[PDB]
Amino acid sequence: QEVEFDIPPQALGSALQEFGRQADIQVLYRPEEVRNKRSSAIKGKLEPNQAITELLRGTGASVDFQGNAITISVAEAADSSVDLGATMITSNQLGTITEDSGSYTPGTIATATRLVLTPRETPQSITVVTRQNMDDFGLNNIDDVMRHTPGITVSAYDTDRNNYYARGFSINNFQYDGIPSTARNVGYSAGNTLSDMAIYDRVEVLKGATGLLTGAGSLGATINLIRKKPTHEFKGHVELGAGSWDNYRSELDVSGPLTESGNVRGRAVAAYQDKHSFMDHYERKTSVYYGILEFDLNPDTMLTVGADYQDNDPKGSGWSGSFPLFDSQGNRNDVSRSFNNGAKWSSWEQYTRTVFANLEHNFANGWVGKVQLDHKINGYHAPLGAIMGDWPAPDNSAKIVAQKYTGETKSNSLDIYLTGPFQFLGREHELVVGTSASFSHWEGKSYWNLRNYDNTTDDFINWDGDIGKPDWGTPSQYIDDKTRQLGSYMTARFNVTDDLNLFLGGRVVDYRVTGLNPTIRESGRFIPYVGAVYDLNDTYSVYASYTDIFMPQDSWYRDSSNKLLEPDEGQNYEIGIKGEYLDGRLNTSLAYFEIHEENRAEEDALYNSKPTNPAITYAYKGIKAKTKGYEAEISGELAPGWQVQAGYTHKIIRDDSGKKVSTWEPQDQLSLYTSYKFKGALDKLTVGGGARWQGKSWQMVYNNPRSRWEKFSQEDYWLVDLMARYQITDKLSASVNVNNVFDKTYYTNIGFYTSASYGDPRNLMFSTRWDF
Ligand SMILES: CCCCCCCCOCCOCCOCCOCCOCCO
Ligand SMILES: CCCCCCCCOCCOCCOCCOCCOCCO
Repeated sequence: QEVEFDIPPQALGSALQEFGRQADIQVLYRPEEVRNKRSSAIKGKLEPNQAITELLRGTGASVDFQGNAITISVAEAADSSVDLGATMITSNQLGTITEDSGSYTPGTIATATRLVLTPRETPQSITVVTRQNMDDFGLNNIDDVMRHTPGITVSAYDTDRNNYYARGFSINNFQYDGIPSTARNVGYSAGNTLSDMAIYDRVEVLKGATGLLTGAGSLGATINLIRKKPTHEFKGHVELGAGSWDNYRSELDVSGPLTESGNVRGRAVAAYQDKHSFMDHYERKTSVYYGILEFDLNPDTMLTVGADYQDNDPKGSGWSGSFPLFDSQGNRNDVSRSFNNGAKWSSWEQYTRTVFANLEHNFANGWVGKVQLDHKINGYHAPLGAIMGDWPAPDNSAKIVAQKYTGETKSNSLDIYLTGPFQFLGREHELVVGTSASFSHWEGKSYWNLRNYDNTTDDFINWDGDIGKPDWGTPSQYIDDKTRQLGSYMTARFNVTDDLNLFLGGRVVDYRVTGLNPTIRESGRFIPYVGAVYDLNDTYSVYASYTDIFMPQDSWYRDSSNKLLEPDEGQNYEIGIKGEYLDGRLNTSLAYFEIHEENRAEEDALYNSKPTNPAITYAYKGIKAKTKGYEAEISGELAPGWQVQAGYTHKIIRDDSGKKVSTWEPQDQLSLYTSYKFKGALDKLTVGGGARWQGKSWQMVYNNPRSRWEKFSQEDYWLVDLMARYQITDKLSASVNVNNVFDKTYYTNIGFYTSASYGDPRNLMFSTRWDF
């Protein structure tokens, strides 16, 4: 609806940028088409379709309305063939906002090269979970989004950390509004597995090898979380939710201009959740606050500052899985799904807070530049106590391990980039040149020297977490890790012919880790980027890419001779076809991909079987591995009210000897979610469901009381979801979510420290949302 506008007659470029701004809309236009053109003047309360048409009066330009984006074009009488991937300047650097798009498919995205492109133009597997997806299925946190993400397998470490795989690999790359965090290990990484969705517009996942913007990082995927932004019109909501096992969620989200002119603007959100669980004596309080302010210094420079906060506060935390696989004499334990090996008082609370500033400037060039400053904190307070070992013993006793770790990581980021169009051989291309620096400092205390503790409980079968807390004694250890990343990067997208676009670039990287371990240094590392996209129809394009990444190894991954291994490196090879239907409203993709890892840390059994250097008691050995596989996906509008997101992925990852690895990631998986909105007398009703299936998965785990290895399998299984919403009122709606409808009982962890974990049993959630 109607928006306050005031854009005077200027260069068509500026006008278009000032429009997207004033209108909360992404505006895409071709540099060589708006050169030397004038916007006509607009002033007052206007409907955005009426406002853009006025603005373009005189320009000979056409508008394509596409949801939260408009593309502008300048039809010629000549027009002699069609450039679908023509170089196009964008007004929102991060992409198309997904909020209010009614869609499960995204618009534009800069996840791959910091160039704003569409899924179809991106020569890499890119899946997005959109704001409407999160809304409809109740995905209230990053674990929820991941479970619903095509390609992704979420498995458990314990009640407060999950693991995400793509393509053979745990994901350990996270970004916020396009800024990587340090996630070397779980000290730096507190809370990453727990981000509440209340403050995000979408989560965008780039799959393969993502060196080019992540820098040093894991193989497999990057998870990029995009924050909600302030708006030009006043709008907010309150949401209230109630579910299986005294799960109560509430949520406030307010957005608007804070001055008559609306040249300062703001958005605020808060959300609180207190929940018990199907797991006995586990409970979790979670708190999030987010505030962001936008100042327009003038028509082409905007200062933004903002801050976020999240506290994740549990009781009944476990260290590793929900119960021990084998008992004292080495039979397998049968236990209720409610069983929780955590102690009542045990807690792995994880907290995160960010303060950030950015500055963005439109050069007349058609170029835009942007500096991003960040102060981030990932903190933790972890007195963990939990039943551990081959228990029960024949008399039903068992033994608790208890250890305390507290600590904090402070991170500072500088990121600066320049992006813009340019002409080479009578045709238009774009460039990004950026440089980055991060310093992060992990500090901590460990307590493992317990003073006068009795770690035995006399009743395994009826365990309850009702065991005393120990005297933790004095600290055992103080941590001091310093990581310093420096990056410089460049990607050109050449529009070679009307059907061929060529990506050429890379990143140079300097990585230093300092402190209590010996110094880890990589200098002048080059991370190539080669990509092409070739158009075949108005509908389909093929693409190929070659992408890369490395991660200097952790300090403990040393060899025979006590030298650290060379960095864990991989290259992703990918060939593919993507399809685009209904003016971008529906996307499809089919891809073939191959990952070549070199220097993967491997144990080194012959040495470890009787070490010879007391300096490395547990040596590694750097080896090779290959992931081969393919993936299919679709997302968007099937028919007017009808939305899907579905994927199919196949993988086998082997190491050079031939043996299967990440065998707990299934070799085959499939996701489909969908909702439908009736038209007619039922137009206030939205219906929906979904299903996730995966094949066989296994672990090899060591039965230590019987001195043999065992194979633990999880037979293929489906999970089904259902969902419905009714818009009772222009302002008020009611929803219900049923998850795991057939109550399928399954495992999300087998073998992590010789333990296992169930997945959620059937669970409901009721909600009301109220929009002011
Ligand atoms: C260096 C640290 C800086 C921290 C910055 C934190 C920013 C927190 O501020 C929150 C601002 O939110 C603005 C919320 O928008 C509300 C707009 O509605 C106002 C009422 O409506 C007026 C008439 O329409
Ligand atoms: C072991 C768990 C088995 C439970 C299975 C139950 C499945 C039944 O689900 C159907 C629920 O329908 C109940 C209808 O309730 C209406 C929801 O309205 C929302 C409240 O409105 C808020 C008003 O402001």
